[PDB]
Amino acid sequence: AVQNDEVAAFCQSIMKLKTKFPYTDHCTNPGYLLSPVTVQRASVKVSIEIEGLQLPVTFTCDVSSTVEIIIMQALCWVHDDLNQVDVGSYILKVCGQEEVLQNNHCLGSHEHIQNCRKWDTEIKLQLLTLSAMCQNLARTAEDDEAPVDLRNIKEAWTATEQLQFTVYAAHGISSNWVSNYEKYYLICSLSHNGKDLFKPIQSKKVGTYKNAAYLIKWDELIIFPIQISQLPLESVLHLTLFGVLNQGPEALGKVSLTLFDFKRFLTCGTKLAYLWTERIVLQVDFPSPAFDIIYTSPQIDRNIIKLETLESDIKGKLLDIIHRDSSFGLSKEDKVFLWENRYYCLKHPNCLPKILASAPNWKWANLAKTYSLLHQWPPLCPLAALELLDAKFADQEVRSLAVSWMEAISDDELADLLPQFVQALKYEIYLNSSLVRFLLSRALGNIQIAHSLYWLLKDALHDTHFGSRYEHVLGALLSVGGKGLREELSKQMKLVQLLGGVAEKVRQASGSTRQVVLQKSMERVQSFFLRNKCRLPLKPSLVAKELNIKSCSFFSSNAMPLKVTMVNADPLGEEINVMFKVGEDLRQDMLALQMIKIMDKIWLKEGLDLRMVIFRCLSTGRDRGMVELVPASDTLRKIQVEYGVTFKDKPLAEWLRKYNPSEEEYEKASENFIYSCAGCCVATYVLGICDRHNDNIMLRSTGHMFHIDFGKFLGHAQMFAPFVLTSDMAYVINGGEKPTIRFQLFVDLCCQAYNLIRKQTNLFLNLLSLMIPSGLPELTSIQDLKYVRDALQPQTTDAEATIFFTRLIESSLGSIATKFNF
Ligand SMILES: O=C(CSc1nc2nccnc2c(=O)n1CCc1ccccc1)Nc1nccs1
Repeated sequence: AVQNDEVAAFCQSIMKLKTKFPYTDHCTNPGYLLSPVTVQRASVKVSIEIEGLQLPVTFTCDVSSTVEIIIMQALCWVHDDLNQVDVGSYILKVCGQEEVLQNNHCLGSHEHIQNCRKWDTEIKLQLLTLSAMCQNLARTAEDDEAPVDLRNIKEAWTATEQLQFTVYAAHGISSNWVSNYEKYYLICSLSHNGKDLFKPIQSKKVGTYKNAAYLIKWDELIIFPIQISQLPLESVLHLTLFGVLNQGPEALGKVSLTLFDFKRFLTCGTKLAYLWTERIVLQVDFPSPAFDIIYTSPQIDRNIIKLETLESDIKGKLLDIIHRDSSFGLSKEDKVFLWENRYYCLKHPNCLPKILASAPNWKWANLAKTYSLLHQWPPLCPLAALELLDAKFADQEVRSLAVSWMEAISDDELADLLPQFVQALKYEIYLNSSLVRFLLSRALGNIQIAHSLYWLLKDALHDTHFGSRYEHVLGALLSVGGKGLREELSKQMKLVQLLGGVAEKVRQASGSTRQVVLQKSMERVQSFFLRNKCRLPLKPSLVAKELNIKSCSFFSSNAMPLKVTMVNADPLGEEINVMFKVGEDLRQDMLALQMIKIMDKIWLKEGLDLRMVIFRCLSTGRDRGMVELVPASDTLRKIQVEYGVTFKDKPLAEWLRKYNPSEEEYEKASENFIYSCAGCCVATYVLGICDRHNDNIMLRSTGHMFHIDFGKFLGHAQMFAPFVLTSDMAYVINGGEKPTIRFQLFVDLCCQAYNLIRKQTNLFLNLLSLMIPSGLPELTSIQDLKYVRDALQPQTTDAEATIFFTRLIESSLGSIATKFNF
């Protein structure tokens, strides 16, 4: 009745969000993906295909120069005078990939240019006009006009009535339940900011009702020692059903009711909540007076607190905690102090999460002072504001304000943070929030964000508690996306469903059968591509028209992953090679890759390029997805065995020399290793990945090292080498059997990198904190964050930290560590 109304009110606000995004505005409705940029605080050759010319013009561009001027550098090559050529209309796209470079960004900024530079591959672009550019994903006029398909009052603070409700009954219990369990009981808890207000109240233990084995009837009144006036707005009642077995009691399912609804009215009368195991209806009867109780916020306190009495004596302790890594591990006496001297910290905005976490309580009286500070507070950094969207800050005024600061973030930065933002929706108790409107707004204005949100929300649906919420959010995204986007995403969904069929069919056969099974199973995929051309879900810029069945294969390892080879719909493009894996939960692989990618962004933003391999991985359902295949790369295992057949101190060295024969070619390959290895060693330690052996590490022919398996992750239960540097690796780093200055470089890079991540301890702890609700196996507790914080040693300075990591490296070498110098 009220939840149907909430859904109605949601849709109408989404209908008026759509108004800000007309189909005519190309800015927000391009119809194509924008090639991503990562601002990085140098010459390259680019090869541009131009309409009319038989050969593409190849010239050297300044990496620093903007795409706009490179477009008319290319126009200067064809036209002696570019005054009648309508320079504005022309754009630059990557050859093969239906992604357009951003005109007002440096060429060096673009991820594609960065990648090409790393691999030393050719930058192939195409100069064209947006007329010729494919805009099939663009929204239409139809899409714009289309609708979205997914009495007397007492104010709360006066209400002295006690929070009580009678748990009445659960309906529709299963046959295997009445079999197993003898009696059932509910545990009722009341929380705000994700923390209990009072200890949970347990119900009486009751069997199924007489002459009705589908029903459990308690009909018991539960009374909490709290008045209605003491309840914060975002108060939530949790009910967990337990069942004591016949002949510890087991948690059958959870339910959460918000005590205040979306129009600030206290829940009255009978409320039905549905817990999933199978749909069980649980009835809770709240009191039902002749009057509606509404929540009203505290009266606005208007103050501008300016110059104040200052002391030196305590200012030092103040700036000590201001410049603390995070609000994690902050003791009681530290909080009371900061809270007292909060108005002095007005010149350091990024420490507001530290201040709000130091608040004595969120009592109605103490809110006017909190809101007074908040609405005179300077803007936070988007990445800092993330903390305010976590569980421990449920207040709407905090969250709404966190999202307003968040609006300052770029699409390109947001795109890689979306998993955390999707999880953050679980801490929004109301469907229609500032956060969901923010996400939907960005999705409308950027097709990469919309595309990413789709897959993330579709994975989130599998949450038994929050699956209902995400259903409405994804319905809003798909509706608002338009027919163009929808029809394309449908094709992508069908492709993965087909690739999924063959994947499990392949694994379910014998050795002989496997190769024939694949060739036969792929016929149904061949059929798909004859009636449609599909964009690759992993990288939707690539459009596959046909499958190269003769090139398709399986990787002979334990899940028997597929090697799907599709031919590009663009002849200027290159063949599409992706792996489709089934069985393994690729979400923790996704997180590891994300964390490593963010480490890379941090490093690059401080001018440290460790030449990291950053490959994609997408979960396209439960325990299945596709992984980007890095070309001309093998595992250290295969390298070690193939060149142990032919010495046994230099198998990697002689592998790199095979593909890099000249002195300068081997030099650049050895150098690539040094940098990439340093980055891997740092990442291995900080994220705690102790399953790093010859199979789990991979090496590109260009010299770049990278991890592939992330089964062990946040496993900081290690006995006192985190990472391993074998004699093979050391030989490549040194360029010899005796230590050189190249090892000093490796050690310098490691420590320098380590420290740049230590500087962003807060970000990493926030990013890992927000992924705890995901259900990833290692990430289950805040304690699991402490392990990462301990690895980052925020207490120590860069001097001591360098000494620590340098001792990690000396330990890493192990037996052969004797040869090097302390
Ligand atoms: O050349 C390769 C590299 S093999 C690989 N690359 C990866 N790249 C990124 C992430 N994960 C992996 C990965 O798991 N493997 C397979 C690991 C393996 C190795 C030997 C036996 C069983 C399993 N791919 C191709 N590009 C074009 C054609 S083929």
